Amino acid sequence: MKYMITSKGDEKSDLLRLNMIAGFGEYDMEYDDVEPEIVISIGGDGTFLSAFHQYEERLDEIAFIGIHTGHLGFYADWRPAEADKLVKLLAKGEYQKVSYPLLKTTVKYGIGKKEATYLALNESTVKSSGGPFVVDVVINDIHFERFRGDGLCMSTPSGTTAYNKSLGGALMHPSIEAMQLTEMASINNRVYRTIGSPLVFPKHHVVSLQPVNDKDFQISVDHLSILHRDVQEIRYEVSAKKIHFARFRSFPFWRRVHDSFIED
Amino acid sequence: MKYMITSKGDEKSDLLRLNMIAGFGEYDMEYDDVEPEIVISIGGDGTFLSAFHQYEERLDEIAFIGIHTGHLGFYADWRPAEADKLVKLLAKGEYQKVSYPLLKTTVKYGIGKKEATYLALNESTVKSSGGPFVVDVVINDIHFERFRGDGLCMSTPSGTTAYNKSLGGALMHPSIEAMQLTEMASINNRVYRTIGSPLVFPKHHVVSLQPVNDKDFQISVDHLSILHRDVQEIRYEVSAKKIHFARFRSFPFWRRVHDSFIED
Amino acid sequence: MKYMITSKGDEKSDLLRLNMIAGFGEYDMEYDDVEPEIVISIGGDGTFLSAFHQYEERLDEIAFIGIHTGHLGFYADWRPAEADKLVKLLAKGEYQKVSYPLLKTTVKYGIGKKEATYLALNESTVKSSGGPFVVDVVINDIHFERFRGDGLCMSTPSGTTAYNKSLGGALMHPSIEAMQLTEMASINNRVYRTIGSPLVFPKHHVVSLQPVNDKDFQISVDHLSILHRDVQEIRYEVSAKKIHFARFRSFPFWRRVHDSFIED
Amino acid sequence: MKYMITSKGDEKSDLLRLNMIAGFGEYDMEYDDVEPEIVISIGGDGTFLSAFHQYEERLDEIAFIGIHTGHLGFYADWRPAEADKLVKLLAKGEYQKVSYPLLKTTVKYGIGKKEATYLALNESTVKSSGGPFVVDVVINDIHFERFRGDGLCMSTPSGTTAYNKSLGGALMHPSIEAMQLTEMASINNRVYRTIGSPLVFPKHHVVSLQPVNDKDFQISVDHLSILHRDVQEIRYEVSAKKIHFARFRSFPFWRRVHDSFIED
Ligand SMILES: NCCNC(=O)NC[C@H]1O[C@@H](n2c(C#CCN(CC(=O)O)C[C@H]3O[C@@H](n4cnc5c(N)ncnc54)[C@H](O)[C@@H]3O)nc3c(N)ncnc32)[C@H](O)[C@@H]1O
Ligand SMILES: NCCNC(=O)NC[C@H]1O[C@@H](n2c(C#CCN(CC(=O)O)C[C@H]3O[C@@H](n4cnc5c(N)ncnc54)[C@H](O)[C@@H]3O)nc3c(N)ncnc32)[C@H](O)[C@@H]1O
Ligand SMILES: NCCNC(=O)NC[C@H]1O[C@@H](n2c(C#CCN(CC(=O)O)C[C@H]3O[C@@H](n4cnc5c(N)ncnc54)[C@H](O)[C@@H]3O)nc3c(N)ncnc32)[C@H](O)[C@@H]1O
Ligand SMILES: NCCNC(=O)NC[C@H]1O[C@@H](n2c(C#CCN(CC(=O)O)C[C@H]3O[C@@H](n4cnc5c(N)ncnc54)[C@H](O)[C@@H]3O)nc3c(N)ncnc32)[C@H](O)[C@@H]1O
Repeated sequence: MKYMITSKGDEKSDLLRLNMIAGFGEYDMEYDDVEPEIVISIGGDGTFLSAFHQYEERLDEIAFIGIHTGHLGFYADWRPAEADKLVKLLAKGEYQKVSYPLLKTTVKYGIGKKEATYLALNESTVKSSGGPFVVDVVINDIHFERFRGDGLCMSTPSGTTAYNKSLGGALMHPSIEAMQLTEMASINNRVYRTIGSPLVFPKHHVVSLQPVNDKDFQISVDHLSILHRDVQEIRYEVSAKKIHFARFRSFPFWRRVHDSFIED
Repeated sequence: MKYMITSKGDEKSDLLRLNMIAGFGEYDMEYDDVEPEIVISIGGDGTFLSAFHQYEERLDEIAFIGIHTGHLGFYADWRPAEADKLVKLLAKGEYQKVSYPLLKTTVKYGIGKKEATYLALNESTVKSSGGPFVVDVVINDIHFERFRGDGLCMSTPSGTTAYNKSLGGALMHPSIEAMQLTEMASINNRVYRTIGSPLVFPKHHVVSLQPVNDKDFQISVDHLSILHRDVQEIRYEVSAKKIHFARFRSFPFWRRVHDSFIED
Repeated sequence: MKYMITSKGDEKSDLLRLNMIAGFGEYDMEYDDVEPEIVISIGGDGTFLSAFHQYEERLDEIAFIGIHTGHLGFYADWRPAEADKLVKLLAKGEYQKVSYPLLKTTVKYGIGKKEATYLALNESTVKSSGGPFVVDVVINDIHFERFRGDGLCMSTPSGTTAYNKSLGGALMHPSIEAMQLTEMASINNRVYRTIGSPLVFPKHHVVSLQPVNDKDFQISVDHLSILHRDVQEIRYEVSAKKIHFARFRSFPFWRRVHDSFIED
Repeated sequence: MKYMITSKGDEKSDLLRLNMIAGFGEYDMEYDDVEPEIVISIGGDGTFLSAFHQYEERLDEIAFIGIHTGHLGFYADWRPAEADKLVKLLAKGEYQKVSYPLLKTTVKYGIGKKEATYLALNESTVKSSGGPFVVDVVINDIHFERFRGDGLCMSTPSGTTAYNKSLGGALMHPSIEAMQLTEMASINNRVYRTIGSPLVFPKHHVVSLQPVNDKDFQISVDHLSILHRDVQEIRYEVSAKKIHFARFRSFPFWRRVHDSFIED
C-alpha cells in the first residue's frame, strides 16, 4: 500500500528510515507522502504527534505506527530492532486497526464571530496571555464555575497519561469516548471556589470557556502553542474523528501504562 | 402503582412519610414494600443507599426517588416542601427513567473457592484487617502493580463525587459505563512503586486484587463494612445491572455537582 | 512619626486615604513618603505587596499596616470602618512589632557572572521562556533532582497561603524561618523522576537551580515577572532581612488562615 | 562505653549482631541493655523505631545508630558490609551527635481527666474506632476547623518522609523544630469544609483534637496502634525531648532523601 515515514531527524532515526524504505522496496509498497495509507513515525511521541498533525485531514484513510528510538514512546509499538519484522508484517497486510478518540477545540473570536477549529491527540490547554487567567466554565450551557488560576487542560483518553497525569488527572482507557478537564493551580479561598477535581465528560457534552475580563489567551493543541486575541469562547467536545493505529500483536493499554510508569 | 417510602426515622422524615402516604391514598397507589415499583427515600444519601440495598434484587422493576430532609442529598431530587407536587406528578405517571451504572464486587475464598458478590451504588473499598495492606493489582490478567498503602477504592460514576472525590479521583458523568480505582495513601520510594493516578476502567474490564501475605481484609460496599477472612481474590467489574431513577424535570448531573460543591 | 499611605486607587481607597491623612493631621504625624517609619496600604494584598517593594531598601526602619477595602487581604489587619480607631492607636504609639521572614533570590548571568538580587514577601517562581523547562536542583551543593515540568515556586512562610497553597504546599506558621519549594506539573515516568512532595528548607540552606539546556527563564518575585536571558544559576535562601508589621491587637496567624479559607 | 544491639531477628541480622558483639569485645565496650549509652539497631526502620521506643525514657543518655540489612532504612547510616568499620569508629569515640525533634501526644480521658502521654519519632495518627471520624481541631485554643474524614496524621520532621509524605505532606529538614498535620481523605462540600493543605506548627503551639460525637479513637504512635475509649482530648506539641544520633561522616538529610526517593 501507499506509505510514508517521518523521522525525528537524528542519525539513528534517519538511518532506520532509509533501511525501512529499502525493505519496503522489496514488496508492493509505494512511498507516497501526499496520500499515504500507512504513516510510520520514527522518533519519540513528539515525532508521532507531528505525524498526526501532518495528516489530520486524512485520518479516516490512514493507520499510524510508531517506532521509538529513545526510552519513551507511549504511542510507539515497536523498538528499532524490530523494524524488519514490522516491514514484513505490514507488507503482508497482517494487522488490525484500533481507534482512539480525539478532542475538538473551537476558538470563536470578536468582530464577526469567526471560528478556528483544532484536533488534539493528547490535549488542548488554555492559559492567559500574561496577566491573570479568569474564565467562566459553562457545561452544556450550565454556568458551572468561575475558574481563577494558571490555566486549564482538556485531555483525550490517550492524552490522560501525558500533561493530564502531571496535573492530577485520572488515567482513562481509550475505549471510553470522553474528554477530561484538569485544573492548573486554581485559587481557592473564602471568595474564590472551583471544583478542584478533574472532570470527565462523555461524547456530545460541550464545555465552553468564556472570558471574564482579558480576552487574550495562549492556547495549546498538543505541542503547538498559539496566542489568540479577542477570544469570545473556547469550546471543547469529543471529536467525531478518530485516530487509527495499525496493530500487529497485543499490547494492551494497561500494559503500556505499566511499562511507561511502573517498570519495564 | 405499587410504592413504598423509607424514612431516616427522625420526626421530620417520619411525618413527611405519613403525609405522603395520605396523599397517595387519594390516587390509585398501593403501598407495598415487598414488590414496590417506586421506592421513595426520605432522609439523606445514607437513607437512599439503604433503600437501594433493601431492593437490590429487584432493581429492574423499581424506580427510585430521593427527598432530602437535610442540607445534602446528592441522590435527592426533591426538597420536603415539594412533596405534594411529587405525589401528584408520580400518581399521574408523568416521569422518565434515567439509569446509572453499578459496580459488581466478587470476593473469592480459600477452601472451596466459594464466592460472595455485592452490588455498589457509590463504591467498594478494601483495607487490611489490621496490619499492613499489600495486594497485587491485576487488570484483565495483566499484573499491573503491587500496591502498598492504606487501601483502595473502586467507585461507580455517581460515586465519584463521594469517597472517590476525597481521594483525588475524577468526577465522571454517569452516562459513562465505567468504574474508577483510587489509592489511599500509597507508599512510594525507590523500592515500592504504584501508579498514583486514579484509573478509569470501561465495562468488561476486570480488576482483581490478589493477596501477597495477609489474606484478611476489611471490605466495604457503600455503607456496609465486613471482615473477610481467607480471601483469595477480590474482583471488580462494571455490573450489568443498573439503578433506575424516576425523573420529573431536568436536573443535570453537572448542575447537581455545582449545587453540592460550588454553591446553592 | 513619619508615615505614608498607599492606595489601590479606586474611589473608596482614595477617599479613605484622604480621610486618614486628615485624622493624622490632628496628631504629631508627618506625611513623608521618602523616609516613612509607618507605611499604610489601603487596598488588597496586591497593594500591600506593592507597598513592600516600594520600601524594600528601608525594611528595618518601617512597620507596615494593611487595610483591606475588598473581601480578601491576607496581609490586612483592618477593615475600612476601623480606620479612625487605627489613626488614634497609631498616633499614640500603642503597638508591638511582629516580623515575618523573607526570601532572597539571586540570579547569576553569563559573560561576567554578574548578579541580580530580589527580595520576596510571598514567593519567587521560575518557568521557561517558552519551550521546555528543565533545571537541575542543587541543595547545598548536593545534586538533588533534575526537574522537568512547568516550573517551580519558592515560598516564604506568609506566602505559603498564596501560590504555594494552590500548588499543594504546606501552610507554615511565619515564626518558622524557612522557605518552601513546590513543583508545577512535574513529569514523572520510568525515565523522569522528581520528589513530587513540597520541600521545606531552614535558614542557611541554599537551593540553586542550574539550567540544563535553555538558559532563558521567566522569573517572578511576588507580582513582578521578568524575562532573564543567559542565566547560569538561580539561588534561593531565607533572607537575613525581615518585614515588620505594626500590631495593635491579637490576630493570630491560624485565625487569619481560618478567616481566609474556612469561613468568616 | 556501654552499648547494646537490637536485631530484626532474621538470620542475617542476628549473625551481624553476634559478629559486632565479638568485635566490640576487642575494645573497652561493655554490652549493657539496661543502661546503654549507644543503641545499635540492625534491621529496617521498623527495628529502629522499636529500639527508640525501648529506650524512650533514657533519650538524653543514648546515641542511636542504625544498620539496614534490607533495601530501605531511612534512619540507617550504615550497610552491613561496613559494620567492622563502625565497630572501630565507635570504639575510638570518633563521632558527633546530631539531634532530631520529637512529637508529644497527650490523650485525656473522661471520669477523672486522667492522661496518657506518648513520644513519636515518625508520627501519631488518629482514626475512629469504627464509624465516622469527626473532630474539632483547636489550635492554641482557637477553633480552627471541624474535620470529617478518615483521620489525621501529625508528623515530626524526620517522619515527614514516612506516612506524612504519602498523605501529601511537605518534607521538612529536621533542624526545624516543628510538627506537621496532614489530612486523610477529608470530606469537602458546600456544608463540610476543611483547610485541605498540610499545616506546619512551631514549637510551643498546641493542637488539640476534640470529639464531636463518638469518643472512641484508634490512636497510633509510630508502629503502635491502640484503641482509646472515652477520649476528651488528644493534644499534640513538639516535645522538649530529642533523639540523638551518633554520626561518623557526613550524610546530609537531603542526600538521604535523594537516595531513598530519587535513586541510589
Ligand atoms: N494571575 C494572578 C492570580 N493571583 C491572584 O488572583 N492573586 C490574588 C489573590 O491572592 C490572595 N493572596 C495574596 C496576593 C496577592 C497579589 N497577587 C496579584 C497582584 O499582586 O496583582 C500576586 C500574588 O498572586 C499569587 N498567585 C499567582 N498565581 C496564583 C495561583 N495560580 N494561585 C494562587 N495564587 C496565585 C502569588 O502568590 C502572587 O504573589 N497573597 C496572599 C497570601 N500570602 N496568603 C493568602 N492569600 C493571598 C489575594 O488576597 C487574592 O485573593
Ligand atoms: N501498614 C504499614 C505500611 N508501612 C510500611 O510499610 N512502612 C515501612 C516503609 O516505610 C519506611 N519508612 C519508615 C518506617 C517504618 C516502619 N513502619 C512499619 C513497622 O514499624 O513495622 C511503621 C511506619 O510506617 C509508616 N506508614 C504507615 N502507613 C503508611 C502509609 N500508608 N504510607 C506510608 N508510610 C506508612 C508510618 O510512618 C509508621 O511510622 N520510616 C520512614 C521515614 N521516616 N522516612 C522514610 N521512610 C520511612 C521504611 O523504610 C519502609 O520502606
Ligand atoms: N515543556 C515540555 C514538557 N513535555 C515533555 O517533556 N513531553 C515529553 C514526554 O511526554 C511523553 N508523552 C507524550 C508526549 C509528547 C511530546 N511533547 C513534546 C513535543 O511534542 O515536543 C508534547 C506533550 O508534552 C506534554 N507536556 C507538556 N507539559 C507537560 C508537563 N508539565 N507534564 C507532563 N507532560 C507535559 C503534553 O501532553 C504535550 O502534548 N505523550 C504522552 C502520552 N500520551 N502518554 C504518556 N507520555 C506521553 C513523552 O514520551 C516524553 O516522555
Ligand atoms: N465515615 C463516614 C464519612 N462519610 C460521610 O459523612 N458520608 C456522608 C456525606 O457524603 C455525601 N455523599 C454520599 C453519601 C453517603 C452515606 N455515607 C454514610 C452512611 O451511609 O451512613 C456512606 C458514604 O460515605 C462516603 N465516605 C466514607 N468515607 C468518606 C470520606 N473519607 N470522604 C468522603 N466520603 C466518604 C462513601 O462514599 C460511602 O458510600 N454519597 C454521595 C455521592 N455519591 N456524591 C456526593 N456526596 C455524597 C452525603 O450527602 C454526606 O454529605
